[PDB]
Amino acid sequence: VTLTIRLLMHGKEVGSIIGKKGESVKKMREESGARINISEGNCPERIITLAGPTNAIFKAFAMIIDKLEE
Amino acid sequence: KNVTLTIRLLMHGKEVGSIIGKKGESVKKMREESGARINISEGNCPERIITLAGPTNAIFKAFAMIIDKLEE
DNA sequence: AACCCTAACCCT
Repeated sequence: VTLTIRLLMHGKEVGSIIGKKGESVKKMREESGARINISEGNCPERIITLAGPTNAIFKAFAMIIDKLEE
Repeated sequence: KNVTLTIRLLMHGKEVGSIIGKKGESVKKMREESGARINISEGNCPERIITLAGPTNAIFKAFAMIIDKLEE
């Protein structure tokens, strides 16, 4: 069973999730096995989609919250 | 390094339906058990926002309960 | 990698 979770993000939060050259979001894709989409735009209010089996969603979520805590 | 976070999740109304539960009993138990502040945007929408806030571990506990809810 | 920091990090 694959779940699809959408988070709402602020653009500052989003930058640290992508990281320099996308190296952070790269790491997250590889290590979580979640499909991660970050809405295209230099926009003030951004959507992060996480899709996959529960373990993948959980890994990806845990990594996002570690980024936001800094 | 913040010890409190706020996460928002974008949810369809049928999903919010199961998260709240009958007489709000599922979100009551999530609140009590996670220790997170859980806000569900009000009313009748089709497209609702769930805000989780509190200690990181509280966030993660609430989120798991949300997921556990959604996969049933 | 550098006298090579921070503030901003923008990828599928």
